Amino acid sequence: DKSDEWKKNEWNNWLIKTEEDWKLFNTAVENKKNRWLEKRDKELEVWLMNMQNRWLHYRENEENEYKAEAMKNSATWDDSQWEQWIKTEGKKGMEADLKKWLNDKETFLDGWISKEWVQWKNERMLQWLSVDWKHKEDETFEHYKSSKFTNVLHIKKKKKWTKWKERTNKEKEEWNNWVKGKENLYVNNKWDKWLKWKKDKRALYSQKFLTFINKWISDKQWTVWIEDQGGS
Repeated sequence: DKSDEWKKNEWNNWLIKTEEDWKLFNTAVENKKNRWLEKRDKELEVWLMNMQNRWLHYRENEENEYKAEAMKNSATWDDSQWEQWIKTEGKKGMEADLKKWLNDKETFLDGWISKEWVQWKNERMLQWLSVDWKHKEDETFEHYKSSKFTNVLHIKKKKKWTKWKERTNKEKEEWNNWVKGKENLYVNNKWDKWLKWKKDKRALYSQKFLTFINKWISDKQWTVWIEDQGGS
């Protein structure tokens, strides 16, 4: 039925609407990312409260290499050696736990956002490829050499095949260029807000660790660890 020029214009209008629809998708993604980051504020605050409470005790059902490394000296260490340990190895363990918490959240974020983009791109592509006249011409020309060549000699190509191949080639190139202009937002993406959030939380929580360590020392909290482990 329809001419090659009509089919070109149908693609042009479809790409315009796709760019418009992308703006709504991107706004929804940004809103979801911002709300996710807000919820990490709450989760990090809860995480710190739980970690601090865990450092108050060393019950016999706990397996912890850091606490064992200190407690194998618990018969011989004076106060100054407990203080030196918590300020060096104690803080190093708290910093390592926070580092892996942040890496875990970064891993989830990248997988979640990248998969939403993969899904959206494909939903878009399926919408175009399943258009009735588009699916029809693609089935006609992709699978049969009968529709490509004028006769069994397989020399001269049919005019309509050439029109289809040239049109679909250029539209695939346009689509690929459009996708590559947006892909960096979701794939291997550097989210500056998350990077600044990580650096700010590391600095704040490092000082929170030091404040907690000072209280642990002032309360001689290792005496509770010893009693938890059976000591008198």
